[PDB]
Amino acid sequence: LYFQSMAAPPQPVTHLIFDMDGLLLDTERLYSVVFQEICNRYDKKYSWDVKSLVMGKKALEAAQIIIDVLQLPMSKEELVEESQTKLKEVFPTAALMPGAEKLIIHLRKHGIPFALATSSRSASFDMKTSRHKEFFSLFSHIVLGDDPEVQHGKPDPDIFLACAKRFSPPPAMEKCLVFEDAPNGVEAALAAGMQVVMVPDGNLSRDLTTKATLVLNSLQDFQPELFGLPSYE
Ligand SMILES: [Cl-]
Ligand SMILES: [Cl-]
Ligand SMILES: [Cl-]
Ligand SMILES: [Cl-]
Ligand SMILES: [K+]
Repeated sequence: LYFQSMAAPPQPVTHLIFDMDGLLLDTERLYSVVFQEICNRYDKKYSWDVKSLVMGKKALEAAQIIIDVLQLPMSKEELVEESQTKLKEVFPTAALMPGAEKLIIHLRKHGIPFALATSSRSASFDMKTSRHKEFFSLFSHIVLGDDPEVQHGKPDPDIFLACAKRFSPPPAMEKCLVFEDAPNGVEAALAAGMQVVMVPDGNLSRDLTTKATLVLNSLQDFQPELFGLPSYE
């Protein structure tokens, strides 16, 4: 097992937090399919560079940027309406990412506590997980993007602080390990005082991956013994 990089020596952890979108489920592929279908109509390419400019943006804000840079003729409100309508139809087809099932089973076997955090709210969470209820029931608890204790989204640490505090009994933040795909979540994890494993899209510039404790090509390359957890049998 090979890593792409390490920012700092791994410290032992007791509790794990997984971001859902992009890391556990292939939702980024679904966004790209849908935006690409729309852009096709205008002979425009929803490219990696364009995606990168709307990473971490709310839907209206992302829509306005796509419209500007691709010179699309619709309003941001119309693009949001169309894309969210199509995403509602494709979300339930979300697939678990490579290595996710293996790692969760391993954590359950060894009684390692783990939980789920996500920027998605209820409606999208329910659609995206609709065919994976058994897998999602394995997590200790789930914190959604609309959670009462989350005042601010990523890159603010709130989502991961709330997630750590919901464990009974709660650990020290420093004993928690976050799994993320996106730079906004890496920054949030670090600002929460936690270590972070990043599994970024292979197109993401390496300059945006430099802060994460550990960067991997796939969750399949995760070696739990680097953070003081039991190694795979
Ligand atoms: Cl692309
Ligand atoms: Cl939004
Ligand atoms: Cl949402
Ligand atoms: Cl916010
Ligand atoms: K994410």
